[PDB]
Amino acid sequence: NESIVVEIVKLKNFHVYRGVSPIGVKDYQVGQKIVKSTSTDEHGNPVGLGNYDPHWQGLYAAEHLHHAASYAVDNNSGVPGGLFKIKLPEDVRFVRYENKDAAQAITPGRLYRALREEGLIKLTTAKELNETHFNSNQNFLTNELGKEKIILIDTDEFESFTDINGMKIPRLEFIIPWNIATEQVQVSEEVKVWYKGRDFSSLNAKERLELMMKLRGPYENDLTSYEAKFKDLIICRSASYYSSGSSCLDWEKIKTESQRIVKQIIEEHPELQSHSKNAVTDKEKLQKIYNDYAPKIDKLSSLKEGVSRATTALNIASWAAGLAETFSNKNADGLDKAAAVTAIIPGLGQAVGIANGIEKHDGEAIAINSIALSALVVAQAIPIVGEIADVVGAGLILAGGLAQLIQSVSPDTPPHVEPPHFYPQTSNHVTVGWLNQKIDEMIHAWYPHEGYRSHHFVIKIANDAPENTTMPITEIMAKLGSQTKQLDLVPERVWVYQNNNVITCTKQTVSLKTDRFAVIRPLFPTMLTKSRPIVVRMAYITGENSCTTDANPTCFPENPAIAVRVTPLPSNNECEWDHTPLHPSYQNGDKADFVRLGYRIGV
Repeated sequence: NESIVVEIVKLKNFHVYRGVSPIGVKDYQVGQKIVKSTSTDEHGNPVGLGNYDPHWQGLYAAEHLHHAASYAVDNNSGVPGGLFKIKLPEDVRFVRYENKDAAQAITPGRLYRALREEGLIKLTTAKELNETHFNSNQNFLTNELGKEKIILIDTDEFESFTDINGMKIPRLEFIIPWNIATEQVQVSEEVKVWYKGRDFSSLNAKERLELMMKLRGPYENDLTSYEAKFKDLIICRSASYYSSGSSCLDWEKIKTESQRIVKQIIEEHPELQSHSKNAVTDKEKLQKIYNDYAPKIDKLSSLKEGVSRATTALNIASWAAGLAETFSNKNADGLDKAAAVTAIIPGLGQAVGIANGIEKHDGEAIAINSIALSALVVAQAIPIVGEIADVVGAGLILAGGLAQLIQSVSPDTPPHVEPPHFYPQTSNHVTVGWLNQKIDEMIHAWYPHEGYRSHHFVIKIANDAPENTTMPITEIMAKLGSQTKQLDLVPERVWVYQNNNVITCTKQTVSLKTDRFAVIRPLFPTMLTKSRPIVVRMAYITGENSCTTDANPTCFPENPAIAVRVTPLPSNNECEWDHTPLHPSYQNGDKADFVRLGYRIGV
């Protein structure tokens, strides 16, 4: 009856993983039962309970270690916390469900009806516990499931991308009710703890940022290593069901080799040891620098003779000359390392060549050759990046950032096909659209009852964009309610996914005049390519003020929308946040910094 597929799952691996924010590290002690967080934020909202809606509160665990590691940051500041392996009880029932209703998202009443129809609800009749109890908050979904000793396995409305061959790596999330978690779930291992401080809530906003700058380095390297270990085992090992015969590359070695070669070839030629006062912006001079040292980089990179370099003198020089224009109006004392790498994404695909894909023969040498050549020439065009605080050289930050960007899009594995989308909008060669016409474009604030709401949209390179277009995805905004109990963000459920990785993001609510809105920013530079589209889940809770109590009810926020920024964030903005792209008067276009995607909110 209820278009939901329900399956009882027998697990083979009972150890799952949980990323925690700095304030939640104290709740996870190895060898102890899990502690349900009693901490609250400044508004009184719980932190670490899985949702602001009690129906969906629980211990959310990821099957894969590298997915959970992406969650282990403080939402507002991005300070990394800790990562833990936890053991699930074997005496309970694991129930995977899948919504097959394209017109309606999952609700507590729908799920419990589907579970009753399969003979899974043992303790209550339909008269004792049905939708009327959930709609009146007399009973809550996950708490009732915990008494039934049920752990939910959930894929939501978007699981993972399918590649061009038709292969889809499964993504599983465990929703463990808190009564099961605190009584039967144990912390098996402390994988890694980054936050060593005392009372994170005592820190003010300033010193939270200082802590993040100290810890973002180690956390980035651990996360990348986790994702590289998963890719090697599941996607690269030929004996794995999900292998495609790909020639996977050692991207950590590629980074260190590219950085060593750039440093050596720069420190041996004073011509390449340029300062900001004698930067080279002429395309012709930059082409000669390419052609003078490309044969030397060929030998140092062990590139086989006859194997084509994925770069050309012309494209690298135009890209570098263009970056000199945009970097020209910037100061070194206020330029972030991550901002510099994000700023080289525009134009990167036309010049580097391996951002969209790399050949399966001599690939490791081609990658080192491309990154080393690109970093060498760009270092001459924008020498200001060598003056950033704590950079040892312009060529080293450019080579390291380039290798990091290219590794993130996995050019040595098959590309991903974007899901179909609805009501698309396009700006600056970037298209966004809702994943489901009826579920995502129209949010019902009060039916079945006020509470948790989420919708998905996809980010992709536009159809008519030039080949190899790469775009920086630097910010995601979402309209919120101007008054309380209308539309508030649920940052625990905001979710960004690219390739097979979760993109770590800060989430914060900002108030400008009478407007409230969410600001979601990836913690590390994020590059959109045709091979790696991006899916975003935006999550909210509605309330008793979401709509009016009159004959023709209007609902708030009015003119709801999300917006994706596709250009580097400005270094010259007085108020840091511009609410402009969320306003319905905003015009999507060829040169717009944002692409705005509106939706509707009714009863």
